[PDB]
Amino acid sequence: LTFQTSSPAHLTMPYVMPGDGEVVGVGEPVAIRFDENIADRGAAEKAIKITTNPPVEGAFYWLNNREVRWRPEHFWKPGTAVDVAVNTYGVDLGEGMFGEDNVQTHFTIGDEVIATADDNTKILTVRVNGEVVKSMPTSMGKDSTPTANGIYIVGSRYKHIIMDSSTYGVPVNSPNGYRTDVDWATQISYSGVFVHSAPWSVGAQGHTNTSHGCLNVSPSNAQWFYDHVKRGDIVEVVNTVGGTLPGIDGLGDWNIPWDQWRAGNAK
Ligand SMILES: *C(=O)[C@@H]([C@@H]1N=C(C(=O)O)[C@@H](S[C@@H]2CN[C@H](C(=O)Nc3cccc(C(=O)O)c3)C2)[C@@H]1C)[C@@H](C)O
Repeated sequence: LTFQTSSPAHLTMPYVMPGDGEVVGVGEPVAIRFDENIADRGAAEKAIKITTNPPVEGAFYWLNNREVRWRPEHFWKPGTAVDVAVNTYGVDLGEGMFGEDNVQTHFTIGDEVIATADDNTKILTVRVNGEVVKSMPTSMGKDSTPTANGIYIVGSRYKHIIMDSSTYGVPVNSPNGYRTDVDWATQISYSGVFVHSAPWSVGAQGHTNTSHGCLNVSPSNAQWFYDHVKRGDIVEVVNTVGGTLPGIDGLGDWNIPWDQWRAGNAK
Protein backbone atom coordinates (compact mmCIF):
# COMPACT_ATOMS: atom_id res chain seq x y z
CA LEU A 1 0.00 0.00 0.00
CA THR A 2 1.39 3.38 -1.15
CA PHE A 3 -0.13 6.44 0.52
CA GLN A 4 -1.68 9.31 -1.48
CA THR A 5 -1.98 12.90 -0.18
CA SER A 6 -5.39 14.47 -0.67
CA SER A 7 -7.80 17.38 -0.15
CA PRO A 8 -11.56 17.12 0.49
CA ALA A 9 -12.16 19.44 -2.49
CA HIS A 10 -10.28 17.23 -4.97
CA LEU A 11 -11.42 13.76 -3.96
CA THR A 12 -14.17 11.56 -5.40
CA MET A 13 -15.45 8.32 -3.90
CA PRO A 14 -16.81 5.40 -5.96
CA TYR A 15 -19.99 3.62 -4.89
CA VAL A 16 -20.53 0.10 -6.25
CA MET A 17 -23.71 -1.82 -6.89
CA PRO A 18 -24.89 -4.44 -6.35
CA GLY A 19 -24.08 -4.99 -2.70
CA ASP A 20 -21.27 -7.20 -1.46
CA GLY A 21 -22.49 -10.76 -1.09
CA GLU A 22 -25.84 -10.10 -2.79
CA VAL A 23 -27.64 -12.57 -5.05
CA VAL A 24 -29.11 -10.68 -8.02
CA GLY A 25 -31.03 -11.49 -11.19
CA VAL A 26 -29.68 -12.17 -14.67
CA GLY A 27 -30.17 -8.54 -15.76
CA GLU A 28 -28.06 -6.80 -13.09
CA PRO A 29 -25.21 -4.65 -14.44
CA VAL A 30 -22.17 -3.80 -12.41
CA ALA A 31 -22.57 -0.12 -11.53
CA ILE A 32 -19.85 2.25 -10.30
CA ARG A 33 -21.20 5.73 -9.47
CA PHE A 34 -18.86 8.50 -8.35
CA ASP A 35 -19.90 11.37 -6.10
CA GLU A 36 -18.29 13.78 -8.60
CA ASN A 37 -18.42 14.12 -12.36
CA ILE A 38 -15.57 12.18 -13.98
CA ALA A 39 -13.58 14.08 -16.60
CA ASP A 40 -11.26 11.21 -17.64
CA ARG A 41 -13.61 8.24 -18.09
CA GLY A 42 -10.85 6.12 -19.63
CA ALA A 43 -8.77 6.44 -16.47
CA ALA A 44 -11.74 5.29 -14.40
CA GLU A 45 -12.31 2.30 -16.69
CA LYS A 46 -8.68 1.25 -16.53
CA ALA A 47 -8.86 1.33 -12.72
CA ILE A 48 -11.88 -1.04 -12.56
CA LYS A 49 -11.24 -4.78 -12.89
CA ILE A 50 -14.27 -7.03 -13.27
CA THR A 51 -13.75 -10.80 -13.36
CA THR A 52 -16.44 -13.44 -13.78
CA ASN A 53 -16.80 -17.20 -13.29
CA PRO A 54 -17.76 -18.73 -15.65
CA PRO A 55 -15.92 -16.09 -17.66
CA VAL A 56 -17.97 -13.98 -20.06
CA GLU A 57 -17.10 -11.01 -22.23
CA GLY A 58 -18.42 -7.67 -21.03
CA ALA A 59 -17.79 -3.96 -21.43
CA PHE A 60 -18.26 -0.52 -19.86
CA TYR A 61 -20.80 2.12 -20.92
CA TRP A 62 -21.40 5.45 -19.16
CA LEU A 63 -24.99 6.45 -18.42
CA ASN A 64 -23.85 10.01 -17.59
CA ASN A 65 -20.70 11.66 -16.30
CA ARG A 66 -21.17 10.15 -12.82
CA GLU A 67 -21.97 6.49 -13.37
CA VAL A 68 -20.50 3.71 -15.50
CA ARG A 69 -22.08 0.32 -16.10
CA TRP A 70 -20.56 -3.03 -17.08
CA ARG A 71 -22.49 -6.00 -18.47
CA PRO A 72 -22.22 -8.93 -20.90
CA GLU A 73 -23.93 -9.04 -24.28
CA HIS A 74 -26.70 -11.34 -23.01
CA PHE A 75 -28.33 -11.89 -19.63
CA TRP A 76 -26.03 -13.52 -17.07
CA LYS A 77 -25.93 -17.27 -16.74
CA PRO A 78 -27.46 -18.27 -13.38
CA GLY A 79 -24.85 -19.21 -10.81
CA THR A 80 -22.20 -16.86 -12.21
CA ALA A 81 -19.84 -15.31 -9.64
CA VAL A 82 -18.70 -11.73 -10.22
CA ASP A 83 -15.78 -9.93 -8.57
CA VAL A 84 -15.43 -6.14 -8.82
CA ALA A 85 -12.19 -4.38 -7.88
CA VAL A 86 -12.51 -0.59 -8.15
CA ASN A 87 -8.84 0.30 -7.74
CA THR A 88 -9.29 4.06 -7.85
CA TYR A 89 -7.19 5.07 -4.80
CA GLY A 90 -4.91 7.89 -5.93
CA VAL A 91 -5.99 7.63 -9.56
CA ASP A 92 -6.02 10.88 -11.53
CA LEU A 93 -9.58 11.06 -12.87
CA GLY A 94 -9.01 14.37 -14.66
CA GLU A 95 -9.35 18.06 -13.81
CA GLY A 96 -7.44 17.69 -10.55
CA MET A 97 -9.93 15.11 -9.25
CA PHE A 98 -8.44 12.04 -7.58
CA GLY A 99 -9.89 8.71 -6.49
CA GLU A 100 -10.43 8.69 -2.75
CA ASP A 101 -10.28 4.94 -2.04
CA ASN A 102 -10.51 1.44 -3.45
CA VAL A 103 -13.71 -0.59 -3.21
CA GLN A 104 -14.23 -4.32 -3.67
CA THR A 105 -17.54 -6.13 -4.17
CA HIS A 106 -18.47 -9.74 -4.84
CA PHE A 107 -21.88 -10.99 -5.93
CA THR A 108 -23.62 -13.98 -7.53
CA ILE A 109 -26.36 -14.46 -10.12
CA GLY A 110 -29.51 -16.29 -8.99
CA ASP A 111 -32.30 -17.91 -10.99
CA GLU A 112 -33.40 -16.54 -14.35
CA VAL A 113 -36.60 -14.56 -13.70
CA ILE A 114 -38.16 -12.85 -16.72
CA ALA A 115 -41.64 -11.31 -16.53
CA THR A 116 -43.24 -10.38 -19.85
CA ALA A 117 -46.00 -7.77 -19.88
CA ASP A 118 -47.77 -8.25 -23.21
CA ASP A 119 -50.01 -5.34 -24.17
CA ASN A 120 -51.92 -7.50 -26.66
CA THR A 121 -53.24 -9.76 -23.87
CA LYS A 122 -52.88 -7.39 -20.89
CA ILE A 123 -51.21 -10.28 -19.03
CA LEU A 124 -47.89 -10.17 -17.13
CA THR A 125 -46.37 -13.67 -17.22
CA VAL A 126 -43.47 -14.55 -14.89
CA ARG A 127 -41.09 -17.28 -16.09
CA VAL A 128 -38.46 -18.79 -13.80
CA ASN A 129 -35.71 -20.63 -15.69
CA GLY A 130 -38.10 -20.85 -18.65
CA GLU A 131 -41.14 -22.16 -16.74
CA VAL A 132 -44.32 -20.12 -16.27
CA VAL A 133 -44.96 -19.74 -12.55
CA LYS A 134 -47.45 -16.85 -12.49
CA SER A 135 -49.92 -15.05 -14.79
CA MET A 136 -51.27 -11.65 -13.66
CA PRO A 137 -53.82 -9.41 -15.37
CA THR A 138 -52.38 -5.89 -15.74
CA SER A 139 -53.44 -2.41 -16.81
CA MET A 140 -50.60 -0.41 -18.36
CA GLY A 141 -50.30 3.19 -19.57
CA LYS A 142 -53.17 4.81 -21.44
CA ASP A 143 -52.54 5.73 -25.07
CA SER A 144 -51.66 9.31 -24.09
CA THR A 145 -49.22 8.13 -21.38
CA PRO A 146 -48.14 4.70 -22.62
CA THR A 147 -45.79 2.21 -21.05
CA ALA A 148 -42.61 2.08 -23.13
CA ASN A 149 -41.69 -1.24 -24.73
CA GLY A 150 -38.36 -2.81 -23.91
CA ILE A 151 -36.26 -4.55 -21.30
CA TYR A 152 -36.49 -3.17 -17.74
CA ILE A 153 -34.18 -4.17 -14.87
CA VAL A 154 -35.85 -4.63 -11.48
CA GLY A 155 -34.53 -2.19 -8.87
CA SER A 156 -35.73 -1.43 -5.35
CA ARG A 157 -38.97 -2.68 -3.78
CA TYR A 158 -41.26 -0.89 -1.34
CA LYS A 159 -44.03 -2.23 0.87
CA HIS A 160 -45.51 1.27 0.76
CA ILE A 161 -44.58 4.40 -1.18
CA ILE A 162 -46.09 7.79 -1.95
CA MET A 163 -46.21 8.96 -5.56
CA ASP A 164 -46.24 12.76 -5.30
CA SER A 165 -46.62 15.24 -8.14
CA SER A 166 -44.46 17.84 -6.36
CA THR A 167 -41.43 15.79 -7.44
CA TYR A 168 -42.24 16.36 -11.12
CA GLY A 169 -43.10 20.03 -10.59
CA VAL A 170 -46.89 19.65 -10.42
CA PRO A 171 -48.46 20.73 -7.09
CA VAL A 172 -50.81 18.25 -5.45
CA ASN A 173 -53.68 20.78 -5.74
CA SER A 174 -53.20 21.14 -9.56
CA PRO A 175 -55.61 19.68 -12.14
CA ASN A 176 -52.87 17.19 -13.00
CA GLY A 177 -51.35 16.73 -9.54
CA TYR A 178 -51.62 13.69 -7.32
CA ARG A 179 -50.56 12.34 -3.93
CA THR A 180 -51.05 8.59 -4.14
CA ASP A 181 -50.48 5.85 -1.59
CA VAL A 182 -49.18 2.71 -3.31
CA ASP A 183 -48.64 -0.74 -1.78
CA TRP A 184 -46.19 -3.43 -2.90
CA ALA A 185 -44.29 -1.35 -5.46
CA THR A 186 -41.41 -2.85 -7.45
CA GLN A 187 -39.40 -0.22 -9.35
CA ILE A 188 -38.43 -1.06 -12.94
CA SER A 189 -37.34 2.33 -14.32
CA TYR A 190 -35.67 5.41 -12.87
CA SER A 191 -38.27 7.37 -14.87
CA GLY A 192 -40.82 6.06 -12.37
CA VAL A 193 -42.38 2.89 -13.79
CA PHE A 194 -43.39 0.45 -11.04
CA VAL A 195 -45.24 -2.82 -10.85
CA HIS A 196 -47.62 -2.16 -7.98
CA SER A 197 -50.93 -2.77 -6.25
CA ALA A 198 -53.80 -0.90 -7.92
CA PRO A 199 -57.17 -1.79 -6.36
CA TRP A 200 -58.71 1.12 -8.32
CA SER A 201 -58.08 -0.57 -11.70
CA VAL A 202 -58.87 -4.23 -10.96
CA GLY A 203 -61.78 -4.24 -13.41
CA ALA A 204 -59.57 -2.87 -16.18
CA GLN A 205 -56.66 -5.21 -15.45
CA GLY A 206 -56.52 -7.79 -18.22
CA HIS A 207 -58.73 -5.61 -20.43
CA THR A 208 -57.86 -1.92 -20.88
CA ASN A 209 -54.97 0.41 -20.11
CA THR A 210 -55.79 3.12 -17.56
CA SER A 211 -52.45 3.92 -15.88
CA HIS A 212 -49.98 6.77 -16.28
CA GLY A 213 -47.39 4.20 -17.35
CA CYS A 214 -47.10 1.98 -14.32
CA LEU A 215 -47.95 -1.73 -14.46
CA ASN A 216 -51.12 -1.95 -12.35
CA VAL A 217 -51.87 -5.39 -10.88
CA SER A 218 -54.10 -6.69 -8.10
CA PRO A 219 -53.08 -6.21 -4.45
CA SER A 220 -52.34 -9.94 -4.04
CA ASN A 221 -50.43 -10.15 -7.33
CA ALA A 222 -48.43 -7.03 -6.44
CA GLN A 223 -47.51 -8.57 -3.08
CA TRP A 224 -46.56 -11.79 -4.88
CA PHE A 225 -44.30 -9.81 -7.23
CA TYR A 226 -42.74 -7.94 -4.32
CA ASP A 227 -42.00 -11.28 -2.63
CA HIS A 228 -40.74 -13.27 -5.62
CA VAL A 229 -38.82 -10.85 -7.84
CA LYS A 230 -35.42 -9.49 -6.85
CA ARG A 231 -33.05 -6.73 -7.89
CA GLY A 232 -31.68 -7.59 -11.32
CA ASP A 233 -34.63 -9.70 -12.50
CA ILE A 234 -36.13 -8.66 -15.84
CA VAL A 235 -39.46 -7.17 -16.93
CA GLU A 236 -39.93 -7.09 -20.71
CA VAL A 237 -42.79 -4.94 -22.01
CA VAL A 238 -44.01 -5.79 -25.51
CA ASN A 239 -46.63 -4.63 -28.00
CA THR A 240 -47.59 -1.30 -26.41
CA VAL A 241 -48.17 1.84 -28.45
CA GLY A 242 -45.18 3.47 -26.75
CA GLY A 243 -41.69 3.68 -28.09
CA THR A 244 -38.70 2.02 -26.43
CA LEU A 245 -37.43 2.68 -22.92
CA PRO A 246 -34.30 4.88 -23.11
CA GLY A 247 -31.08 2.92 -22.77
CA ILE A 248 -29.64 5.42 -20.29
CA ASP A 249 -32.74 5.52 -18.04
CA GLY A 250 -30.86 3.88 -15.16
CA LEU A 251 -32.60 0.51 -15.53
CA GLY A 252 -32.79 0.46 -19.34
CA ASP A 253 -29.25 -0.78 -20.06
CA TRP A 254 -30.29 -3.81 -22.14
CA ASN A 255 -32.07 -1.65 -24.74
CA ILE A 256 -28.71 -0.32 -26.01
CA PRO A 257 -27.54 -2.52 -28.92
CA TRP A 258 -24.42 -4.50 -28.05
CA ASP A 259 -22.22 -3.02 -30.77
CA GLN A 260 -22.87 0.47 -29.36
CA TRP A 261 -22.49 -0.63 -25.72
CA ARG A 262 -19.26 -2.50 -26.36
CA ALA A 263 -17.78 0.35 -28.38
CA GLY A 264 -18.27 2.40 -25.21
CA ASN A 265 -18.36 6.14 -24.69
CA ALA A 266 -15.17 6.85 -22.71
CA LYS A 267 -12.16 7.45 -24.91
C1 LIG B 1 -47.08 5.09 -12.45
O1 LIG B 1 -47.75 5.44 -13.33
C2 LIG B 1 -45.99 5.96 -11.80
C3 LIG B 1 -45.71 7.30 -12.51
N1 LIG B 1 -46.83 8.00 -12.82
C4 LIG B 1 -46.41 9.02 -13.83
C5 LIG B 1 -47.35 10.12 -14.32
O2 LIG B 1 -48.33 10.47 -13.62
O3 LIG B 1 -47.13 10.68 -15.43
C6 LIG B 1 -45.29 8.61 -14.54
S1 LIG B 1 -43.89 9.84 -14.36
C7 LIG B 1 -42.86 9.73 -15.79
C8 LIG B 1 -41.80 10.86 -15.82
N2 LIG B 1 -41.66 11.17 -17.07
C9 LIG B 1 -43.11 10.89 -17.74
C10 LIG B 1 -43.99 12.18 -17.75
O4 LIG B 1 -44.49 12.56 -18.76
N3 LIG B 1 -44.18 12.92 -16.51
C11 LIG B 1 -44.99 14.12 -16.48
C12 LIG B 1 -46.35 14.05 -16.74
C13 LIG B 1 -47.11 15.21 -16.70
C14 LIG B 1 -46.53 16.42 -16.39
C15 LIG B 1 -45.17 16.49 -16.13
C16 LIG B 1 -44.51 17.83 -15.79
O5 LIG B 1 -44.98 18.91 -16.25
O6 LIG B 1 -43.49 17.86 -15.05
C17 LIG B 1 -44.40 15.34 -16.17
C18 LIG B 1 -43.70 9.94 -17.08
C19 LIG B 1 -44.89 7.24 -13.89
C20 LIG B 1 -45.22 6.14 -14.75
C21 LIG B 1 -46.36 6.32 -10.36
C22 LIG B 1 -45.27 7.24 -9.80
O7 LIG B 1 -47.59 7.00 -10.32
